[PDB]
Amino acid sequence: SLFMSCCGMAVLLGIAVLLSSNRKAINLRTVGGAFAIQFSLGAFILYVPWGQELLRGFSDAVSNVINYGNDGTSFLFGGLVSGKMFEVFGGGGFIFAFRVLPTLIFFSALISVLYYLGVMQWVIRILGGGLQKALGTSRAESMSAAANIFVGQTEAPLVVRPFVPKMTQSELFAVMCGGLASIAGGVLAGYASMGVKIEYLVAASFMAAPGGLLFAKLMMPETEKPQDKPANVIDAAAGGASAGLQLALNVGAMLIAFIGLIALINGMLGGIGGWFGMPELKLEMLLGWLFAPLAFLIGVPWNEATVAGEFIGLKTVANEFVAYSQFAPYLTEAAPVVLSEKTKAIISFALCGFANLSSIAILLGGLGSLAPKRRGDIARMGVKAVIAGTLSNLMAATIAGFFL
Amino acid sequence: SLFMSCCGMAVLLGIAVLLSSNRKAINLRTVGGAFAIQFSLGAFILYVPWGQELLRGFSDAVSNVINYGNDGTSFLFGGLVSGKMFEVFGGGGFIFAFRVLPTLIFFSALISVLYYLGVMQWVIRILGGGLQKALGTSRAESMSAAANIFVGQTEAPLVVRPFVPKMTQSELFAVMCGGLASIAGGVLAGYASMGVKIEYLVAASFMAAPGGLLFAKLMMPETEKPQDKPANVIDAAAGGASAGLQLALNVGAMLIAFIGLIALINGMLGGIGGWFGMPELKLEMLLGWLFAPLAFLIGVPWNEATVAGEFIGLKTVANEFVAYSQFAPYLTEAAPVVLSEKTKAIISFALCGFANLSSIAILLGGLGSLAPKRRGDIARMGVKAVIAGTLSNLMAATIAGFFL
Amino acid sequence: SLFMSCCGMAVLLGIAVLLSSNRKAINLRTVGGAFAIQFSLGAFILYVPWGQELLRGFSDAVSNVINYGNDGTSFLFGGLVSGKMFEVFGGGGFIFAFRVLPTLIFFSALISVLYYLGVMQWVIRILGGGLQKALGTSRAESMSAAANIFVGQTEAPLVVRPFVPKMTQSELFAVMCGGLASIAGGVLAGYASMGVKIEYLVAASFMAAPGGLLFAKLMMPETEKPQDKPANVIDAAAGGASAGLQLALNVGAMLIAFIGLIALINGMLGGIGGWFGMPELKLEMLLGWLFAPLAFLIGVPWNEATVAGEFIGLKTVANEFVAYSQFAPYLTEAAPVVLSEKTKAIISFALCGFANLSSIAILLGGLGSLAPKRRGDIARMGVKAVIAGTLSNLMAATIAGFFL
Ligand SMILES: CCCCCCCCCCO[C@@H]1O[C@H](CO)[C@@H](O[C@H]2O[C@H](CO)[C@@H](O)[C@H](O)[C@H]2O)[C@H](O)[C@H]1O
Ligand SMILES: CCCCCCCCCCO[C@@H]1O[C@H](CO)[C@@H](O[C@H]2O[C@H](CO)[C@@H](O)[C@H](O)[C@H]2O)[C@H](O)[C@H]1O
Ligand SMILES: CCCCCCCCCCO[C@@H]1O[C@H](CO)[C@@H](O[C@H]2O[C@H](CO)[C@@H](O)[C@H](O)[C@H]2O)[C@H](O)[C@H]1O
Ligand SMILES: Cc1cc2cn([C@@H]3O[C@H](CO)[C@@H](O)[C@H]3O)c(=O)nc2[nH]1
Ligand SMILES: Cc1cc2cn([C@@H]3O[C@H](CO)[C@@H](O)[C@H]3O)c(=O)nc2[nH]1
Ligand SMILES: Cc1cc2cn([C@@H]3O[C@H](CO)[C@@H](O)[C@H]3O)c(=O)nc2[nH]1
Ligand code: NA
Ligand code: NA
Ligand code: NA
Repeated sequence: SLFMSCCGMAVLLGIAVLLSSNRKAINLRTVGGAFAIQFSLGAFILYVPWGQELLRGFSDAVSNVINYGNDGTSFLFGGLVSGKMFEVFGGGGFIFAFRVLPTLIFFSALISVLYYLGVMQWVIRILGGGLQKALGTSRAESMSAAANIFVGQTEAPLVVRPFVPKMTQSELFAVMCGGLASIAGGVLAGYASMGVKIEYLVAASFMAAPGGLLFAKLMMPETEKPQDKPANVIDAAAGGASAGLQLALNVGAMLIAFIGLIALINGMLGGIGGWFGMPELKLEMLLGWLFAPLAFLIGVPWNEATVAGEFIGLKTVANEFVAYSQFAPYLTEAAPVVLSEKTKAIISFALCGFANLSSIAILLGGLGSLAPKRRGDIARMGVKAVIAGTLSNLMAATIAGFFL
Repeated sequence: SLFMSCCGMAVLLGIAVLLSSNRKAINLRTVGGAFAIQFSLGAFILYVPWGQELLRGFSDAVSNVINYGNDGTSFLFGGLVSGKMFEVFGGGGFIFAFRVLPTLIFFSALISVLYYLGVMQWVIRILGGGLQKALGTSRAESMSAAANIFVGQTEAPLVVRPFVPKMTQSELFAVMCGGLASIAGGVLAGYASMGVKIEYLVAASFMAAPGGLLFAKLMMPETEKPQDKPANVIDAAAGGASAGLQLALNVGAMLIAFIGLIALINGMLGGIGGWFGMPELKLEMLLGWLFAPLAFLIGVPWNEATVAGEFIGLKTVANEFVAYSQFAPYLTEAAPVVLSEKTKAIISFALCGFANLSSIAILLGGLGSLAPKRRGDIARMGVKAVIAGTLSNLMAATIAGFFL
Repeated sequence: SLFMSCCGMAVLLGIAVLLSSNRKAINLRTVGGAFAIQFSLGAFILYVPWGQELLRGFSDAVSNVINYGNDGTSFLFGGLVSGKMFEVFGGGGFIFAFRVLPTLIFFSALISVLYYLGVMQWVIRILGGGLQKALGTSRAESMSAAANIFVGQTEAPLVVRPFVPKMTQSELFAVMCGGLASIAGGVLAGYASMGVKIEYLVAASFMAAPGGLLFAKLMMPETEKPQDKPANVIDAAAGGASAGLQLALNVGAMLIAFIGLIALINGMLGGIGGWFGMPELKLEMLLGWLFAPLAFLIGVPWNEATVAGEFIGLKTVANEFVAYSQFAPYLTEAAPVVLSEKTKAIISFALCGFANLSSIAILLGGLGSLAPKRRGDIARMGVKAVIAGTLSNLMAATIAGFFL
């Protein structure tokens, strides 16, 4: 029952300790409090009545912003995003390119505006400040952790960019983990537009901040000593829109290519598998069979672990966007396999993160531009940081499944 | 009657003089002739029979080029831009992304071709030469003024780029005003494709050249002493297409974001306004209520000034493309408020310009790349240049409403 | 009969010799074997039973990869690329922007993956090695020739980039000719998706390698003495997708502009032609009338030479993508003029190449970045290289028509 979840949390903590750079340097206050905050934050908004109301209140607000932003894409694509599309194409009336991708543009513009006004910096300063005073983590790495709740892995360190070239290896590693453990506000609304429950996305986003620090300080404890704009609001919106556009195009091209490549792989796997009496062999089977124990460990029922392993595995070997794309049909009435509500929650939390191998190259570019003489350290800690970010997503999923 | 229009012209001239850097340095020949040309050009093509025939003749030619260019977008998007779209989606069958945006690509390619052949330089040399011999303005600032009739604010100074780093503050300010007072050939066909009368767009484009110089020399008189390629036509077209593409993507992303942001603002304004007994409070109401006296001053009837203020205000606080998008439904039979034909003309002329605050950042990049040591002067004169460009659009609207 | 084809081959060889930089320096082994290989390769896969089976076997494999890749674009555009589009828009249900362009993204990602795994380098090393041992051509120019069978003119020299800045003028010219005579794997599937027979595209791609070297060494014999990576496979796919995206956007913008410009030209040509009693005068008539002898020379029947000249001419004065776009309707049942199966083959082979004037500027950028001090030589040999690449396509067409 609930005992399998507590065992799951222990295993996840255990792996991090085994992969630590110095187990004797692990600050018990830091990693103890970081786990405590993530666990309590989960208990607050998923179990406690008042916390559930604040979560649904924030989520409904987010859901309202999405609809407002949809006026923009509705103007540009007209009837191609109207209700008439379902009367004609049925299920195929939902055009992903026009329904989901433009959201990345609107939310990038919005966040850019919220930065210009000082609203973003205000919230980050409060959250990031509360983390460092409770965990003993440094100022810069804590602000980046809090920033990662709302923005992406390359945008979050910008709030502390003059402190990045000289921050310690542990600090830099945590900054990397802050981004890998979390997502961004832009794609959050994208996944939400695909059918993923906003409550789960918002929750996993907030739990990423203490979770990211937790496994960063477990696997890479501090062994050193740390230290310590657009002309107007309309320009801010324009710059944000431009950034979101480029990003919308990149995601769209990636999805066309990756899904296409997966279709090619399955074709080959059918022929190769046929040589061993398994012509039905696909990539989903391999990933599901290999990640089933991992899915079972985080609280997924035995009879649903294999299907859950398909999505979690695909998120790891590729990215979370491709995973969500294959998981979204399981959230509709036309789902091939009806999953339990708890299993739907666990997958949503376990997928909610940028933790993948390809994110290392992205970290090298974005974070590396802030500190060009530190690209060596980033590439060195890349794989470990992905593992740490992965463990944070898995932990958040285990916690979510515990109180559900 | 016609007395309210002449008062409007006087007020617009008055504001420019009050905001001048030196009223005693204002050359009466320059500003007298510049206003005379703009006023006579208006009288010519909007009142005089022969001038109206030349205007409708040029406009029909422009309208033919658009249809020719539409063969390109029809090939690429097929039935999504056919008549069948209206039989299925009705009004929503008009997909803006495929109907309007591709025009920016075709016209950018065309203008690039017309530059390679020397056709553009020929027309500019004639118009720009006639301006300097009549106004006493310098060679470079006059050519840029004439160039701005056909191309954008960043492309126009390219015909005089080696003279830009060393031109006087008054010259540079005029070059800035030449672009802010005008639009570009690419978007002209875009606005035309949205329902805006081509005759008004062509007229306002030509009246921008003397109008831009007029308020540039009023607000910033000359107190100093002025001075004085693709391998083939197919490469020219390719480069122009590429530029138009990037530009089409930028405009599309901006519209999705800005319209989305406006929808968010209205949602908030409804809640905030509700605290003061005005739950129906929107951005259009604020802009309309605040720009109604300005609209009434340029010749809009009292009972139509508020609606006209919504579009003029939106053009100023954002850009003219967003304004035209909200004004285009008022040019159809399904218009929420039936406006007089004169009011439709005034709004079309008052909106026809790149005069907005966001254009300053664009001027800093484009025009600043031609003279990097002059970016300081550009940012300093930015706001004044926007005002000057705004006054030129308003003046052109007042004149247009006078002869109508 | 077959005598007209052999005369065609002789004329094509004759022109190259007349335009040679040194006829006395022409290596008879090189140009004799190069023609022999291209002729035998044609005889192998178009006439010989076993060769026809290997061709249809490879083509069916390519056709399977395309369908697999189409799962990506089907996910993104949903019902807009489904069969329902034909029930509603009929022929206009085929949306080029969503049917053809995304293929460029998937195949760029795939090729990028096949490079990371070492599969591409393996095949190139075998083919490129066989060429140099049989023709006596240098190592680097032979590998680039073999690489050009699968990738584009700017990507092919990358397999020998450290040898490019110091290769001889003849070597550099051959590298240029290798790209102009061939296409790329990405657009191959694009043209295939437009109705062009894959068998012809694959054949012309392979015949481009010896054909490119043939006319390179004829027109520019060697008079000097020659000499002699992404972190993971998922990053490779991502980078390839990104490159294909940018390329898909460029092609799309080019087609909108060029087709639009052609529509404008025809409008003007109708008015100009009307002055000489030819109001029906169009660009297709001019190109067809001017390229008819050339089409007749390569094996096109007298009563089909004019129509064939329209496409071949358009490919030369613009690019092969615009040509294929106007030729694709002639491959359907709704063709305005029913052409013989041999004529359809000849046009497909004669169009299958990047040989156009605009490709010189592309060569200056791509190939020039590998050797910035050699951009002078590239621009100097540009036109000659286009002619050489043109002759290779024409030769491949003559050969194809011979065995058909
Ligand atoms: C969707 C519509 C919603 C309604 C929104 C309307 C809000 C209007 C924005 C105006 O804000 C100002 O704009 C200036 C223009 O950029 C800025 O000046 C800046 O730039 C000037 C010149 O470029 C300089 O003179 C100034 O020093 C510098 O502050 C200035 O800071 C900024 O406060
Ligand atoms: C839609 C179809 C409509 C039909 C249009 C057909 C028109 C054909 C264009 C040819 O124009 C020439 O092309 C050359 C190729 O770039 C240029 O050479 C330029 O570049 C060469 C090499 O790159 C150099 O040798 C030359 O010196 C240099 O003039 C040359 O200037 C230019 O006049
Ligand atoms: C669509 C799904 C199909 C399933 C595909 C799954 C395949 C998984 C790819 C893993 O490959 C490895 O990834 C590492 C991560 O980049 C590379 O490390 C590289 O980068 C590391 C850190 O960034 C360094 O530590 C290493 O030295 C360096 O080899 C490494 O070379 C590469 O072999
Ligand atoms: C708004 C935003 C979306 C985004 C996506 N990514 C990367 O793209 C993948 C797909 O979502 C992620 O795994 C990341 O590796 C990123 O690095 N920053 C982002 N900001
Ligand atoms: C063809 C062309 C369209 C264009 C638009 N713009 C800017 O974008 C806004 C929207 O139209 C304008 O207000 C300008 O600030 C520009 O600077 N140059 C342009 N050329
Ligand atoms: C995959 C790929 C398509 C491509 C097209 N082009 C150029 O674009 C034109 C249209 O196809 C060609 O004539 C070439 O001049 C290129 O240079 N490289 C390419 N790679
Ligand atoms: Na983040
Ligand atoms: Na202009
Ligand atoms: Na090639």
